[PDB]
Amino acid sequence: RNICPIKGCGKNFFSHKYLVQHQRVHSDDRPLKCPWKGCKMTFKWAWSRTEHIRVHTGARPYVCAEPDCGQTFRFVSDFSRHKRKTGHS
DNA sequence: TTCTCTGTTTTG
DNA sequence: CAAAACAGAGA
Ligand SMILES: [Mg+2]
Ligand SMILES: [Zn+2]
Ligand SMILES: [Zn+2]
Ligand SMILES: [Zn+2]
Repeated sequence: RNICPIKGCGKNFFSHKYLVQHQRVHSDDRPLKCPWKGCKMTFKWAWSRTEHIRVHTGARPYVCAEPDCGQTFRFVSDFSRHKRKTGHS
């Protein structure tokens, strides 16, 4: 059990290493930056930054493999929701 | 609806 | 292992 000390947080984590990284939730630094030209967005989590760049490019890399489905997604959560909903993969 | 945040899982 | 990615929730 690795429990967060702070405030009215106190949730526990599968791991101690993640408990340490979790602390960025209760700090205000947003050290990751958007590499797009003159976008001022900043982040704490690298995955947010990765998905975010697709708003700039328009990409839709998540492609449903179900025969004849044909659907594509910009964001992994959406792709997971659709599999969940539908049963594809 | 689009998208970001984050705890856990997968990949390398 | 650490980094990348997922899956879920929900702003
Ligand atoms: Mg920039
Ligand atoms: Zn906490
Ligand atoms: Zn940006
Ligand atoms: Zn599908």
